This record gives sequence, structure tokens and C-alpha cells, in this order.
Amino acid sequence: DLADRFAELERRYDARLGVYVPATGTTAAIEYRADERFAFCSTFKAPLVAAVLHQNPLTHLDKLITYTSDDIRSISPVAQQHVQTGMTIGQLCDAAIRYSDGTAANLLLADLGGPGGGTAAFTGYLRSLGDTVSRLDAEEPELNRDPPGDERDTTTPHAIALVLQQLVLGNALPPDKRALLTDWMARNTTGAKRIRAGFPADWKVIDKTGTGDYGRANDIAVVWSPTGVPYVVAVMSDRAGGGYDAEPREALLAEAATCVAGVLA
Amino acid sequence: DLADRFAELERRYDARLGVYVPATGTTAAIEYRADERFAFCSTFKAPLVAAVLHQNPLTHLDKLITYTSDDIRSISPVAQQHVQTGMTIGQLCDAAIRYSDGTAANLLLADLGGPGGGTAAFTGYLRSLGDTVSRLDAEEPELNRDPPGDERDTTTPHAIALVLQQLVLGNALPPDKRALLTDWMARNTTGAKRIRAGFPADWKVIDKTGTGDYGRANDIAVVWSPTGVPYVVAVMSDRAGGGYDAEPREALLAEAATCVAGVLA
Amino acid sequence: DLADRFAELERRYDARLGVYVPATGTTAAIEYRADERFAFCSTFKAPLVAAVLHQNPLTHLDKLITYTSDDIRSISPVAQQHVQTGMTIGQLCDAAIRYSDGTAANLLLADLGGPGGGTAAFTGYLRSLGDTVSRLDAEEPELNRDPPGDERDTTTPHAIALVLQQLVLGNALPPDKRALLTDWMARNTTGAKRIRAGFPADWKVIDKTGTGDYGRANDIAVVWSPTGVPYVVAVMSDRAGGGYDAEPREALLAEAATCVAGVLA
Amino acid sequence: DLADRFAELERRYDARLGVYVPATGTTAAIEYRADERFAFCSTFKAPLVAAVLHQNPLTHLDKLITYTSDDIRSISPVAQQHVQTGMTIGQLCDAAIRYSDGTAANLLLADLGGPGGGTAAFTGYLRSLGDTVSRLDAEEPELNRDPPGDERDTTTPHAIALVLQQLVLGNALPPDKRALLTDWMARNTTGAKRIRAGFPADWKVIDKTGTGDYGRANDIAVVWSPTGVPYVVAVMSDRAGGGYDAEPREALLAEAATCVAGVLA
Repeated sequence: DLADRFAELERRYDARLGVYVPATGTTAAIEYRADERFAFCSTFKAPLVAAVLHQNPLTHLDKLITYTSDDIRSISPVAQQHVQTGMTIGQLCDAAIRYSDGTAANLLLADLGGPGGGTAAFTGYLRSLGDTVSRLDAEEPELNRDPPGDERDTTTPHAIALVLQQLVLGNALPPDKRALLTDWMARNTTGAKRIRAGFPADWKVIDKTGTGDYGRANDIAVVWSPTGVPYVVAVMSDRAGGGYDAEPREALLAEAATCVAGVLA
Repeated sequence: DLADRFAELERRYDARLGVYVPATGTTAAIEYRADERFAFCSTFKAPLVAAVLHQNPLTHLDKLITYTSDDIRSISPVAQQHVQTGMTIGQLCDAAIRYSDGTAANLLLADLGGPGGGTAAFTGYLRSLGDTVSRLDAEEPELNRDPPGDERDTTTPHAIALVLQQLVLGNALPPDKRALLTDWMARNTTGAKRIRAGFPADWKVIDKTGTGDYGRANDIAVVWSPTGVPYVVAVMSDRAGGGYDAEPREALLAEAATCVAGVLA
Repeated sequence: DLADRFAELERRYDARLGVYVPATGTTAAIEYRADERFAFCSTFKAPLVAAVLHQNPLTHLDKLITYTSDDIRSISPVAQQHVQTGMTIGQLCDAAIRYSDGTAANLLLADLGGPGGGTAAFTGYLRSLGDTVSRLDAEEPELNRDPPGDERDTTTPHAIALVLQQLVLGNALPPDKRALLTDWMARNTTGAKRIRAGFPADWKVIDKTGTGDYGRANDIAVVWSPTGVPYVVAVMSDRAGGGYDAEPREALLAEAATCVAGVLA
Repeated sequence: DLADRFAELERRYDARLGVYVPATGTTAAIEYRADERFAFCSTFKAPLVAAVLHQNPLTHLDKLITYTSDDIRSISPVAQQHVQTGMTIGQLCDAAIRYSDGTAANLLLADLGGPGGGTAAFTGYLRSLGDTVSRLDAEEPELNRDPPGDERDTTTPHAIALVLQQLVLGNALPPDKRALLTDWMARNTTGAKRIRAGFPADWKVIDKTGTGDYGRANDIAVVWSPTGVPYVVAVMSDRAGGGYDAEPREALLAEAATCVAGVLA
């Protein structure tokens, strides 16, 4: 049916594809490799910001954080410019969502505290939303390069989608903090050629991307139909076997997102 | 199986929907009420320009055509402003396609000459392209308001798609004239809410719309995937049971375009 | 000096130019040939609708009017399509504003009643707004063809701008009927190459055009700056030297509007 | 007299405005703070692409360039997505112009080679085009945040306009390379709210923006009137007194551009 096409896309792009769209009152749940583990990559930065939002008051966003050149370890377009100034938690939230800033992610993890620099605290926060599957075990950038089959730093489309649904559409955050998360995801700058490129333009798309080694490309998104009905779309992919250096295939995520749009129309 | 969703859309918009997409080297043809007659409405203006282009050398586009206020019998956004100046044949071609100018269509028909002010010449031109089904019997605006069931001024999605395929993708025109038709269709200003609105923005869409009474709304198009594969999409609809005054539902054609887009991806 | 450029534009297009923009709380009044008479042409159809609106309850808009083929005298893109069914007064209002339908204008004049088919009733209505200068003496299409120098069927930019100002921005109509006037002008289809083409796209433009012999091209408009400040812009022009058959020059009005936009910015 | 409005805009936006429009055969040169220094910001990325095109044959564009995560030290919407793949010289030129990619600019500077990572080679190239004032001293992102008064990384409206005039309209590049620069600037995606917003839509606008700290917002452009005459428009601004964190005001540049268009009309 529809699962036969995702296979075609798996063959045509030489990737393992995972897609999950939660069921609504009007549509059935789309599942393809939904409960298989894919690496989080940078998509955890969306549940990372809401966690800082969850246990901290709004004033905590004005707290300034100072850091050194040694702390810059992953792709960090914003953090590199403020080593002299330092950045506040709210600025780190912006940078981690809207630019996938690796260093802001590592700093926000440290703000959650705990063992492993915040990995235990973050995974613990996922648990509070019913997610018993995903886990975060490393920081940036090691969390992008775990070998295929390794369960560390992984989620599944099924799990990441239900988490994202409670954060954007559900009640996991009060509306005060919820509009900050959504607005950062809405003005994302890293995801133009993924889920957003597969949906018609009169559909509104907020997303958080993830990219890593072994051809890992992810995109988690909330979409709104032109009449205003919201859907959650989890799209993950890798190309293990093509090797650690496999090039990620963004076109696969865009093609699969047009596939989803055909079902929801 | 795509027919299950189209019929659901017929029920939701209170309309009869017709869709045909020709088969390509790799994908099968999409059909839904493909061989049922729908009223041409303004979609005939696309093969009409091709007919004028076919019968005349390119310098014929400079011939100046004058008309009077009595010639303005229908919505004519460009022809209404040049009654003192007149318009050249190429200017009538521009207006008949990019603004669906009614008077420009009537003049171009008269340029084909023959019985019925050019309707016979235009219908014959369809015959020369293998179209054994379509027929144009009146001019603007009478062709938009034939009662439901009347075969006059009707085509079928199957027939209009094959005609459009030879004009844009085939060789029914030489390359110089073919690029003129394509560019006029590419810069159409009337189809933003139909097939163009159902396809992702990285798909190129050239189209010609048609609208008339009894809630008649059509859109014929050639689309190009982001990888450059061309497909022809003929979408037609009326709501004849709703009466002469029934409103066309443009969103029906955009949604049908999104269902088709999911299959072609 | 803005008066030097208008004179420049006069030589470059071989035309007489008239511009009036009422003074606001923040800007000075723009004047160029403001108190010289130009032919109404179709610009009277905007205050004509307000006259029908003023004397009649909203239910008067539902009155059906029947007419014959002898009643169609001028460019009438809409009236030609409803000779069998007829059009309601409200449809004649829509048709007169958005398509400059000459025949609908003649019927709306007859709706105002009085001697000369409503011309006496119509100028009388202008007088009720302080306009002691303008006058309408004929119906369509003769009102377009008066010799240069004749005072019949003439207004001035100063007079038509202040009238239009009371109708769109002032209190000449109650808000309910006033929103009907403003909406019809806002979706006008005949003015894309006049004032609308000379203002940036983030400026909102509602207008009513006029065209006639002796190269007569007009546009009266209300514009809104990107911050929401409204201005009234009256632009009229003819080329009485080029003769009766002189071609109207729309680019002159578009260029003249860019000079105005430069001063209001 | 155009200097009075430019003044009122400086006061209205708490900003210093710089405007230069080179003189053509019929119109005089518009100057406002024409010879004062404003920070380049990203506007130098347009002559930088022209420098790379000038010193290399067209095949040099296919050379693949690799970079590390440590090379991303500024907003790089395209370079961030190809750290594993690498990018060709032509892809960096595309990214440096159409998305203002900071990393693509730094690599393109490195392609120019020489002392200072190419900054001295870039300044030397401007010198060869007659530019006696401009200077580029740092790369991204330090060049955006020089303190007010520091002459480093500055040009002038007068100087940047004449450089741009030679690159697009003059003969500094052969037609094959010149059409490459022109097409990149024509499809820029960062300048919709600056010079492009102040000009009517029937004016063709190609531009390259620049933004930085101290409220620095620039836009350099070539515009084409509807009849096809080209003008070069240099608009630069900062708000240095408001501090390092001062917000740039894009509307100042659109408003200044509408004043310029009123004069060029």
C-alpha cells in the first residue's frame, strides 16, 4: 500500500527508512520501521530545550553562561561568536534549536546536571513523558557516531514522535514555555530541504533536524494542514553498510514527506 | 487504491472530480473518471494558442489586431485595456493563457478562421493530434454554461492530458514555438490555488486553469519532479447538482494534486 | 521639487498630468494641475456606488434588474453574460467597480432616478459631499468622448480626491455599507498597471480607473503605507493634442505614482 | 532636497544612513553621506565571488573543497549541511551570495590565498578596480563587529557602488563569468525587506545584503526600470551609538529605497 512505497524509496536511496505519524481522530497511524532504533543525532535538542524549560522558571533564560575555546567540540555556528561574551540559557536554547548548535547543546545538557554531563538527567526527563525506549548516552559530537546496532544515543520514530506531540500539541509544558519552544522550531534554519520540502507550501511546518555519520539524516516535525489540522511526522534514516563515511540523503526525507502528505490530504 | 481517497474527496466537496496522469516509462497511469466528459471551460485556451502557433510563422505574432467595445463579451483583464490600441497576435496569446482573457480567446479563434468563428478549426486541430473525443462548439462565454450532460464544449481528462503531453513534452510544435507556449503557461497568474498549491514548491508547475458555471473548476498542468522527471496532470471538477450558481471548490483540486503528488514521489 | 518631475513626465509622455494627494496630519498636500478639469471617465463609478448605497437599505442590493441587448452600450464584460437572467443591484455594484462595466453603470444611474437617467441625481449627490465642481452630464459611453475644453462629464483631481477621501476614510457612509465599497475597490481587476504598479508591494492599494478618448487615463486610489498610514491619491491625464484617437499612456500614471510614493515614504 | 528626507529617516530610526546612486547619462548622482565609511559586513561577498571568478578559468569552479567542523565559526546555512560531503568552488560562490554563507566566504577568501587568509588579496583586487578606500582586514565573523570609528573592514557607499557598477554593468568580468555573478545576485534570498521592498515589483532588483553588530544593515543593488535602464543603489546604515547589541532596522533601507525610486522614475 503505502509501506510498499517506503520500501521503493529505501531501494532507490539505499537507506533504511523509518517513518511514524501518530494516529489522530480522523487518520490512522502511519508506521514504517516505526519501532526500530535510529540515532537521535541533533533531534534530541528539541526535547533538550523543553527540559530546561520544564524544571526552570522563565528567569533562568536570562542567566549568563561563560565558556572557553576548549568547550567548542561540534558544529557550533553561534557559540563560536560569543566566546568573549558568553551566552544566556535563552540564547543557548535559540542556538540549539534554530542552528543545531553543538556547543549550545552540550552547555544546556550541563544545565540539566547529573551523571554524564546531563545525559542521565535528560533521559530521565524523557521517561516522565512515557518514553521508555530512547536514551542519550554521550554528548556532542560523539552521540552522532555510534556504530549501527548500538543502542546508545538512539530513539525510534514511534517514540520521538509521541514525545514531540506532547511538547508541541500536548500539555507537557505550560503555554508560557510552550510558545517559546514552538517559535524556535518554527524559525528553524537547518531543515529547508527535509520534511518542509516534501509538504506543500500552504502547510505550516516546524521541525528539528538531525544529521550524523553512517549517512544519518533525521527530521521531526509538526505540520498543520491548510485547514489547520495538526499532524506529527517523524522521519529518520541511515545508510549503514555504506560505511561510517556514507553521505546522508536529504532527498529521501523530502520524498517520504510528500508520501505522507498524500495520505493526509 | 488512490480511487478510495478521490471518492472521499468527491463526498467532502460535493463535487464530481476527474483526474488523469499519463503513464511514464516507470510509473503507471493514474485514472479517476478519466473518460467522463467535463466541460472545457478556459482550458481550451492552451491548445488554442498552440493551434495558432502551428498554422503561422513566428512573425505572425506581430500582426496587429483591432477590436471594438462590442467584442468585450466576457472577463477580459488585458483586452479591456487595449480597445483603442489594439493587440498583436502574440499579445493575445499572452493574455489568453496568463490571464485567461476571454476576448483574446475569441480573437485567436477568429484568427484560425473557418466556420463558427474558429470553433471548427480548433476542434479539427485536436483531431489532428489524435483527439477523437473533445469538441469546441461555442465561443466565450457561452462555452462555460452548457447544461450538465450536454456533450458540447466538453473534453475528458484522458483526452486533454494526452493533448497537453504532445504540446509541451512531445513534438507537436517545433522547439522555438514550443518554448513560447511553455513560458506562457509557466507564468500563468490564475492557478496559484489549484495544482500548483498541491505540489511541493521544488516541483516546477506550468498550468492553464478553467472555471465556469455549475461549480466547474479545472486545471491542466505539466509538472517536473525535483530530479527533473516530467508528468502531465489533468484535473477537472464540476458541481452540477448544486445548480447553475454553484461555487467551484479550488481546494478540491489542490487536495487532489497532493494525493497525486504523493504517488509520483 | 516635485512639480519639476511631473512637468518632466508631461514632456516624456506627451500628456497633461493631474495629481492631487490630500494633506494629512503628517504630510503636505501634493498638487499638480489639481484644480484643472479632467474627464471623469469611469472614475465616477466609485462615487456612483456610494450613491446607490447611501439612499437605499442593504436589501436594495438584492433587487433583480432585467435588461435587453439594446441596453448594452459600452464595454460591459459582465452585463453581456446575464442578459437572460439579469443582475441584482449588488451585482451591478460589483461589476461597475471591479470590471468598470459600462452597462452596469448605466443601470445604477437609472437606479438613482431623475432627469437624464440619473446624472442629475448623481451630481446632486456629489454636492452633498461639498463637491461643487464635478458634474456628470451623459451616460456610457458618451461621457468618455467629450471634446477637450468642454466642462461636461468633468472633475478635477482635487475634487475627486476629497470625495473619495470622505467615502473610504471619512464618514460619508456607515461602516457596514462603507466596507462594501472598500472591498469592491480592493479586488478591482482593471488597475494593475496604473497606481498599483508605481507603489511598493507592501503598500496596500485600492483604486478605480478611468479610460477614454483623447488619451484619457485616470486612477483614483486610497493607499496604505506599510505601517498603516492611509493617503488618497488622485491621478488623471489626457493627451488632447494627439487627437481624438490618441493612445492613453498607463505607464505615465504608474510613473507619477512612484514620485508620490517617494514623497510619502 | 532628497537630503531632507534622508535626514528625517536618520532621526526616525536612530540610525546613520549612507546612500549612493552613480550618475547615468540623464540623471544626477544621489549622495547622502556618500564618502563616509560604513562596515562592509556581508556585502563584500559579492566582489569576493567576482575576485575568484576573475583569477581562475571557469573549470576552477568544479574544484571540490573540504572543511571540518572547526571551520564553521559563523552562520553558514549551506556549509553546515556539507561538512561530510565538502563543496565545490561554484557551490561556495552560490552559497556565499544567495544565502550569505559565512563559511563559504571564509573558504573563498582562502581560495584567493596569500597573507591574512586572502583579506589582503581581496583588498588588492578592489584596488585594481579603482577602489582607493575600502579595506578588508578580518574574516567572518570578526569583520562585522569592529567598534564604531575603526576603519578596518569598511567601504563607502560611493566606493562600493562604483565597484558593483563595473562588475554587473561594466567590463571587469567577461560575459560568461559576469552572467554567473548576476544570476546569483538575482536569486538572493536574504534581501526581500531592503532595497527590493522599496521598489515597485516591475523594477528588477538584484542585490547582496550585509548585516552585523551595532545595528549595521546594508544592501547593495543594481535595479532595472520597467523600460530597462539600470541604476546602481548602495544603501548602508548603522546604529553605533545604540551599542553593540543595537538592532538593525531593515525598514530604514526599504524606506530609503522608496525615496530613491521616486527620483529615478
